[PDB]
Amino acid sequence: QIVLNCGEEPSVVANTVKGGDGNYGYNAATEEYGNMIDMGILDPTKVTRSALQYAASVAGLMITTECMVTDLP
Amino acid sequence: ASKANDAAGDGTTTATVLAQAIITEGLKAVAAGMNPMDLKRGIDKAVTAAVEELKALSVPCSDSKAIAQVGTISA
Amino acid sequence: AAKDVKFGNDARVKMLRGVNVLADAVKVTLGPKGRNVVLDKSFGAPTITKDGVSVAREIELEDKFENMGAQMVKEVASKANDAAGDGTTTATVLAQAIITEGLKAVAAGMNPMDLKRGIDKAVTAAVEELKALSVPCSDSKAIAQVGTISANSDETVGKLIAEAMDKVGKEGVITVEDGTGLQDELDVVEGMQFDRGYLSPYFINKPETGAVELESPFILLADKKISNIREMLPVLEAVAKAGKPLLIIAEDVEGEALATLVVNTMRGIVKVAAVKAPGFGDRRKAMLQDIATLTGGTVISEEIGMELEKATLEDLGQAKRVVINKDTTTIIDGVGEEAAIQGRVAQIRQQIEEATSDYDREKLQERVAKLAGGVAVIKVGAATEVEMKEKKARVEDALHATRAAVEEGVVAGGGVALIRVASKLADLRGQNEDQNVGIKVALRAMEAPLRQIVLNCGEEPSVVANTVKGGDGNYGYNAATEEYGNMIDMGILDPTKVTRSALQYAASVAGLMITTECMVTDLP
Amino acid sequence: AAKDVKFGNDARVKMLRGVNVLADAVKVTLGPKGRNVVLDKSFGAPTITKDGVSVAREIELEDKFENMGAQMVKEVASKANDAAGDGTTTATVLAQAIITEGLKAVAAGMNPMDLKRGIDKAVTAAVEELKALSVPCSDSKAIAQVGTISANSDETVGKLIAEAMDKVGKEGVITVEDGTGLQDELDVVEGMQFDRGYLSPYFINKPETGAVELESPFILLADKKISNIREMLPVLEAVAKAGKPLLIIAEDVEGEALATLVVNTMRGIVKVAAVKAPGFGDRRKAMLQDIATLTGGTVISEEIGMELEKATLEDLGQAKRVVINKDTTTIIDGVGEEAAIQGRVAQIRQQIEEATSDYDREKLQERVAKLAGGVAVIKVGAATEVEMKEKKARVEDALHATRAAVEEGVVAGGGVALIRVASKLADLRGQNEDQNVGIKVALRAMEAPLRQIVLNCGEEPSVVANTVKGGDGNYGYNAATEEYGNMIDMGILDPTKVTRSALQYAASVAGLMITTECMVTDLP
Ligand SMILES: [Mg+2]
Repeated sequence: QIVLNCGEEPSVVANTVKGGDGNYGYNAATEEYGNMIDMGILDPTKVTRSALQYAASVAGLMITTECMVTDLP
Repeated sequence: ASKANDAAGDGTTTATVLAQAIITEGLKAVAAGMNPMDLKRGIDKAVTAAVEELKALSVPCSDSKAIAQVGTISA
Repeated sequence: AAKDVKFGNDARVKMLRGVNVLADAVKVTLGPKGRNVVLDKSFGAPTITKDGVSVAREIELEDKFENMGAQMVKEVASKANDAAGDGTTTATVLAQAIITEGLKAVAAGMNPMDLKRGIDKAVTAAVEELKALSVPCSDSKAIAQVGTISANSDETVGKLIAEAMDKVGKEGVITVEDGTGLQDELDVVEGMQFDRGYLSPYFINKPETGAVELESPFILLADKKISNIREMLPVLEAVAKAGKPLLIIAEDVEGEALATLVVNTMRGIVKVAAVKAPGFGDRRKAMLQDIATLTGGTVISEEIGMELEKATLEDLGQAKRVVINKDTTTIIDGVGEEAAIQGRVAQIRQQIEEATSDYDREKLQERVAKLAGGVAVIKVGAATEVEMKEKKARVEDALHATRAAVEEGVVAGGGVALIRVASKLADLRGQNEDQNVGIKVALRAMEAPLRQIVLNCGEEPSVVANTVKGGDGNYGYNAATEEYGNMIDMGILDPTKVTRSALQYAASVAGLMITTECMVTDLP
Repeated sequence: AAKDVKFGNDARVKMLRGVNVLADAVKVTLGPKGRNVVLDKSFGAPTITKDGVSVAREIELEDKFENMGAQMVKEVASKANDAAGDGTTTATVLAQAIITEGLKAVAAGMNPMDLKRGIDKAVTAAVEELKALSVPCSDSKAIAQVGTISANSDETVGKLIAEAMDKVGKEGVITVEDGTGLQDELDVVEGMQFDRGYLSPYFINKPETGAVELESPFILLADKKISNIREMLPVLEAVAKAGKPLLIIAEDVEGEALATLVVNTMRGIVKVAAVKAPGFGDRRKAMLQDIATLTGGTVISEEIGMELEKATLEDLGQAKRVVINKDTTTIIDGVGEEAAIQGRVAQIRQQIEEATSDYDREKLQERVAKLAGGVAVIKVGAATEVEMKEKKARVEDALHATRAAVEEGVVAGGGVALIRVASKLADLRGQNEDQNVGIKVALRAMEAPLRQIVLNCGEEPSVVANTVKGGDGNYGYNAATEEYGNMIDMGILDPTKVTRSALQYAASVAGLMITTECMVTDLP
C-alpha cells in the first residue's frame, strides 16, 4: 500500500524486498533500497504487534459469517 | 482501527489494511468450499507465531536519536 | 442491425441461465424410469417423449445470450452423438455440472484459466481410468452380447449384427433396409462405401436420419469439376422421363450448378443428389473406374475428349440402393457384370505385383477390399409396418453401439463408470489452488449422471451414490430393477467410446464458456 | 431527415463507449491462448472463433455516435491489414489504449491539440526504434525461416516460399492454387500482375478472401471506356454459349454497362468480372498490347476502326487462372504462343535501345519484367480436402508475412517490440506539459497488447511486463510456452511493417477523435 500510494508497482518492490535479508527494505521517501534501521525508519514493536493482532481477531470472525440480519431500507 | 488507536494511538491505518488483506483472501478461501472455522484457526495460529517472531526482532530503544527517529517517522 | 453486448459476469450469467434451461428440460428423461416431456406442435395434438435428443433439438430461448448458451451446448452434444452414436443427453448433463460449479468459481474471484486447466487434467486422467475399466469386445459372442443388449434385450438383433461382421469383417460395410416380408434377411452383394459427404443438406429425404436414401438410381461418373448446368441437361432430361433418381460423382460441384440442383430437388420435378469423388490426384483416376466397373457405368473424362453433353443412359452406372449421410457415401447392389467386376479385381491384383512401396501396396490393397469385399445388408422383417420400421431403428442403434464397443470395448452404462473413475482420482492435485478447485468440479460433475438417473426414478441420489462408491470395478446400481450388482452382467453398459466422447465434449464446452469474456447479439 | 447533435464531452464520451465495446470484444482473442467469441450468423448454428477480424466485422451499435466510434476504429484497422496483411486486432487494441487515456486528459482540462502532438512525437520516435530493433531478412535461409514460423512451425511451407522467391525473385509474382494431389507443386508459367482493383465488390465469388477467382476465362481487351451494354452483346452471348467466365480490360466502365454486368453476375445467367487497364495515356497503349501477346488475344482499338460488336472469340485472349482483389489484378498461364510472347519481348528489348530517357528506359524495362518474368504458382497438396484448403490458407498467411519481413525486416511478435520501444524513450519530453502527458499516453498504450496477451492467458500482466522491461533487444515472454527468452529465436515474431502500420494507424485515429468537437447523426 505504501508503494501503491507512491505510484509505483507494489508487487515489484515487494519481490525485491522479499529477496533481501534482515532489515533490508525500500524507502518510499527516497525511492531506493537499503537498511531500514540505518535510514531512521522505525516502527515501535507494540504498534506493529497490536495492529496485526487486532486486525486478525475481527477478521477471523468476520470471514466465518454465514448469515446476517438487519432492518429493511 | 479503533482498538489499535486505544492500545497505542498509532498504526491504525496499517491495522485496517491488514484486515482488508485477510478478509478478502479469507472470503475467497470460503468460496473455494473450505471450512471457515478452520481458516480462522489457521489465521490465529499464524498470528500467534508471528507475534513471537516480532518480539525476537524487536530491539530496545534507549538513545535520544532512536526516539527522535520514531517520532519523526510517525509525524 | 444494432448489437447488444455483455461482458464478464453479465455475459456468463446469461449463458448459465441458458444452459440450465436446456439441461434441466433434457436431464429429466435420462434415466430408464426417466420422466417424460411434452412438446407442443403448432397446429394439433401434442407429442410426448422421453427422448432427450428430440427435446434438445426443439429448445430455443427468447433471451439472446441465454439462447447462445443452450445452443453452444447443443452443438457440442450433437458432435458427441456424431462421433459415438449415443450420449447426447449425457454430454449435456455433464456439461451443466461442470459449467455451473466452474462459473461459480470464476465469479468467486478464482482464476478461470487455471480452472479450465485443472478440469482438463482431471478429464485426461479419467479417460485412461475408463480405458483400464473397459472390457474388450472382439469375439462373436461379445459382438452378439453387446448387440442384443443395445437392441433392448432382443437376441435376434444381436445375432444378425455378429453374423454381418463375421461375413465381411469388423471394418466391412453393413447397411439396413426395410424388410419385404416377416423374415429377417442377411445378404452380401457387390457394392462400395467411401468417406465423402453430401454437398447440400437440402438433399436429405429422411430428416430423422439426416441421410439421403435413393431407390435404384442412375449413376453419373465424371472426371471434372462441374460448375455449369448445361452439361447436365441431355443426361438430366433423360433421367427425368425414366422417372428414377440420379447420383453424381465428380471432382466438385460449384454453386452455378449445385444451387440450381438444390432448388430443383426440394419439391421440384427431378430429385437428385451429388457427392465428391473418393481419393485425389492420380488415385482418384483408378478409384472412379472401380466404381464404374461395380455399377456397370461409363467414366467420362475430359482428358479422353469425352464430355457430359455427349452422354446417354448407357454411360450411367446403376445400383439398387444408395445412402448419403453428413460425411459418408455408400452404394448397394451395383448392376455391373460379375465377370467385369471379378476381372477388374484381377487387374488390381496384378497391379499389387510391383510392390514399389508399402503405401502403394496398401493403397492398391484398399481398392481391392472396397470392390471385392462387397457390401452386406440387413433387411428387417416384422408382423406390422410400424413394428418393422421401429425394429429397424433399434437395429441401427445397436450397430452404432457395436462398432463403438469393438473399437474401444465397453463400460458400465448406469453412469457408474463416471462414478468409478471419479473415486479413483479423488487425491489428484494441481500446481495452483484454483487448479485444485477445477479438478474437484470435474470429478464432482462426473457423479451427476448417476444421481440424475436415481433422481428421475424417485430414489435418493446421495444414498445410492455412496453405496456405488463403496464397491469396485463394474459393480453398481441398476435403476430399472432397483438392484445392486455387476452392471455389465446385469445388462446395463455403454460403449467405452461413447462415455469418453460425452465426457470430453462436456469438458471442452464448459472450459470454453469459462474462458469467454464477451458476447455479441442483435437487439430484442 | 432530422439530425441529433452532440458537442465536446457529450460527443467524445459516446465515441469512447462505442470504441470500448468494439475493442473489448475484439481484444480477448488477441493472445495465442486467446479467448473466443461467439457470433450469431442468422440462421441455424452459431459460429465460434478466436479471430479478431471476424468479430470486428460483425460489430454494429444501437446507440448512434457510439456506433460511429466503433466504425471509425474499424476503418483504420482494416487499412492496416490491407497494407500489411496482419495487425487488424493489434491496431484496435492500441487505438483503445491511446483513446481512453487521451480522452480522460481532454476531459481533465488539458489542451487536446497538444496531446495529439505529443502522441505523434512518441509514435514517430517509436517507429525509428522499431527500425533499429528489426532484424534483416534477405537470404533464402531468412525467407524460409520466417515462412515456416508464420506457417505455424511447418518447415515445408517455408521451403516453398523461399523456392518461389528464389526463381521469380523477391518482387516476382507468386500465387496459390488448390492441389490436385497429395504432393505440393511449384511451377513457373507465363503471366502478368498489375495494380488495378475490381470496379464492383459484388463481383467477388470468394467472400473470405475478398478476391475473385476465375477458371480458364476468356479475356477481352479494349481501347475505349465502356458505358453501353450494346457493344458487349455479340461477344457476351458468345461466351455464354462457350460456358466459360469472361474478364474485361479497358479504360473504364460506366454504370449503364457496369451496373447491368454487376446485376447479371449476381444470381444471373453469365458471371463475369472487369478491371481497368494498367498505366495511362501513351503508356496504356503498349501495356494493353503486352497483355494481348501473353494471352494470345486481340486488342480492339477505336482508332484503328475496330469495334466490340465486330469482335469474335478469336479476338479474345485466354489464361488458365485469373484473380482480382480490392486494388490488384493478376493472370496465370496465358495461352499466347511462346514464339509470339518471346518475339514480343525482343521487340521491347529493341525499343530499350533508344535510351532517350532514364524514365523511358526504365518504364520499358518494367514492361520486359512483367511480360518475360512470368508468374510462379504453388499448388497445395494434402491427405484430405479440409486439410488441403486449411493448409492453403496457412501458406497464403505465411506469404504476406514473408513479403513484409523482406521489405522491412522482423521484430518480436509477442507485443514485446512495443514494450522495448516504450522503455527506450521513457525520458522523451514535449514543449508543453500537456504534450508530455500525450507522450506518456502513447508510450503506455504501446504496453497494452503485451498485457492483453498475458491477461487472455490468465497470467499477471504487470508481473510479465516488468520482467520484459528488464531485458534488452528481442528478449521477451512467450505466452504460449510461459517461458522467457529471445522471441525471434523461440519462434514468435511479427513483420516490422505490420507492427509499424498497426501502431501508426492506431495513433492516427486516436489523435483524430481527440480533436473532434462535433458529431451529427439521424434520430432513433
Ligand atoms: Mg502514524
